[PDB]
Amino acid sequence: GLCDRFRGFYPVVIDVETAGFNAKTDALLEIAAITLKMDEQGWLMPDTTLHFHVEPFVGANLQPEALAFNGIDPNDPDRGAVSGYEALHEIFKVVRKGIKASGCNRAIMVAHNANFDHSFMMAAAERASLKRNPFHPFATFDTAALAGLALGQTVLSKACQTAGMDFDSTQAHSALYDTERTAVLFCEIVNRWKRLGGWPL
Amino acid sequence: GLCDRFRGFYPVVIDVETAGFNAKTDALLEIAAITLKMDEQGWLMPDTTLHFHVEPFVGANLQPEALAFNGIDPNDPDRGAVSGYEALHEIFKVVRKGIKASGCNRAIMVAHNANFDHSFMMAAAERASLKRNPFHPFATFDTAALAGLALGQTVLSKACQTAGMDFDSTQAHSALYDTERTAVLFCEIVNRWKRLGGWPLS
Ligand SMILES: [Co+2]
Ligand SMILES: [Co+2]
Ligand SMILES: [Mg+2]
Ligand SMILES: [Mg+2]
Ligand SMILES: [Mg+2]
Ligand SMILES: [Mg+2]
Repeated sequence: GLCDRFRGFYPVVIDVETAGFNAKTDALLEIAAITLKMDEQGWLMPDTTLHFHVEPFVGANLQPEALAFNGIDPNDPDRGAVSGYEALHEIFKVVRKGIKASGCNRAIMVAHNANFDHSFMMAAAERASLKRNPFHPFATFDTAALAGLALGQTVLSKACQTAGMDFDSTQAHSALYDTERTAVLFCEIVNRWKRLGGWPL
Repeated sequence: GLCDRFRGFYPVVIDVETAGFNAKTDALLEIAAITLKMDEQGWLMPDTTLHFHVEPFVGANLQPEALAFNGIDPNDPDRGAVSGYEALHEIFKVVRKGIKASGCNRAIMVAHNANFDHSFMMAAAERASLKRNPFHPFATFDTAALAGLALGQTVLSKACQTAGMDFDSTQAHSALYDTERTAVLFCEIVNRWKRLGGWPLS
């Protein structure tokens, strides 16, 4: 059902934390993923949540400004960080399952300013030499653009507030929280479209 | 209220043709830009159209498979190609005009699988060392995502047909034609949201 809605695409919400803006050279530090489901009523809602702290890859650059921004101490002994390979492999495992079960044929990343998270995910996958990536190699569902249309807002915090959702700046910029808000935001935009009779055609 | 609609963003539709998928190493070959306007009743439609054939930058890589796809012959001196600098500077001049004329703050690129065209534009701007870029450095309005939501389709041709638009595959893959269809597609998605009472919010 989730797969008739988006021509076979299985939407998965993704947020990453990084040690910079350069996907090829800057450390991936954290990643959360939230799969979605469609109920009998045809409404969209979050399904499964995965979250991993990621160890900076060997040779990775780290910008203090980024660390200052996300508050991540890449040296905290009990971060419980895993390898980029480990995080993506575990996420890909869940995504692949959710795909076959719903009739989808490929995953698509839902993310806020999606090019960012997509570039980092693809770079991490490259690093680890992962051959089986369930995510579309270039297409994404950018919630910034989607909110621009739906809410006249492109900033995540502002978009959520405008959508009637709660948003907590003190929790903001953490992978789990941002992913969850982005997931709720995406479901709301889709549900609102259906609500107003935009869907089905 | 064009810049009331998108928190100050001035949406400009862009399509590029290239000699490959690598924005840093593959030649930019063509670029077309379509600005938008809003009428007094709040409806969105295309405004100004610009189009440039672009000369492959010095050292640029050319993928035959790309040239096979877009039918571009980078060697035909009849093509009338200009430098990447020339194309962007001319486009930027028109965009910069439109912004400070509608109370806008910045331009935002509208494009189909926008990350692609945005990467190529930014790469071209950087090679030419352009210092005044009116386009937002990372935000875009991807019509693939927007059509996914509005039409349940992510492929340009399919999204257009589903939207009720005419689409002609024999004209597809030309910068001018693709940009125009993309502009019409984007306007229709925005206008349809308004028609359905999705906008304004109150
Ligand atoms: Co990594
Ligand atoms: Co160039
Ligand atoms: Mg983020
Ligand atoms: Mg964050
Ligand atoms: Mg294109
Ligand atoms: Mg084209």
